[PDB]
Amino acid sequence: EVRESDHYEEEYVLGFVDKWDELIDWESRAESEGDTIINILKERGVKKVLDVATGTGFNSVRLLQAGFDVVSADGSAEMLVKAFDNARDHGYLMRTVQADWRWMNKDIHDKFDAIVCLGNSFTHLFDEGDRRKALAEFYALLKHDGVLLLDQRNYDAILDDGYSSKHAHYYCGDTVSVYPEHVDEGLARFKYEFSDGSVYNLNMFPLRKDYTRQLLHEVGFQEINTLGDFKETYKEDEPDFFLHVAEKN
Ligand SMILES: C[S@@+](CC[C@H](N)C(=O)[O-])C[C@H]1O[C@@H](n2cnc3c(N)ncnc32)[C@H](O)[C@@H]1O
Repeated sequence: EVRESDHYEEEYVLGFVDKWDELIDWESRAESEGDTIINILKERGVKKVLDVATGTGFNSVRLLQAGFDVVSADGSAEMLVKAFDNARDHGYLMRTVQADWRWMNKDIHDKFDAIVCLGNSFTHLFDEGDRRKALAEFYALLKHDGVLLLDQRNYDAILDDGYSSKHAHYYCGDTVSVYPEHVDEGLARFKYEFSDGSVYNLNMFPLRKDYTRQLLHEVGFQEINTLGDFKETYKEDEPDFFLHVAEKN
């Protein structure tokens, strides 16, 4: 029945991350990414980190290499297998937990100095109730002085700049291009095209910057610093990403 379709959408994204990891090696990605995330955590004396969007494990492995104690959670068991084996290949024992954002402490019973939700993951929630619930679950998993690091694409530029926003964005040189095929206030569909000709189309929710900030404030975070993050190969006046640094207190 509809199990075939749900299996297809999971397999589609799994193929997407496999293609990304096939053509974009992690060392190139680590050097392109700053050490900004790591230093932010270090400056706050973070030891214990929960990654709630492990995916194939890049953020988790980077934090393990940096010396953090990391728990690697993801809603997808198949992602966590890839993440664990990638960490293994880099010489690290990952601690994987399958967990849905709407009930994060079902199987995670510890509290954390920081949570990372990176790679533009939070945009995958299309329901506002789910968005609030997810952020409340993260908030409850933080120690009193903990911090949430949560990023997203800059959807404001696409929703507002109009004709000047209808162009592709490139990552890791020219290895992948990302083109906004369709954007309205409720839905953004991007075309991802890789250097080998592979094409994937992915849906996400186009969170406005101040909306995300409003959600974070509303579930109880007391201080939110939003940083512009220029990750694309051909920089523009507007950053293509934002990084929210939300302090529980
Ligand atoms: C874009 S990937 C991020 C990968 C990694 N952070 C990186 O940048 O390399 C987003 C991940 O979040 C997970 N995810 C999406 N919705 C979720 C939910 N409701 N609960 C738990 N995980 C979810 C997906 O399984 C996927 O692995």
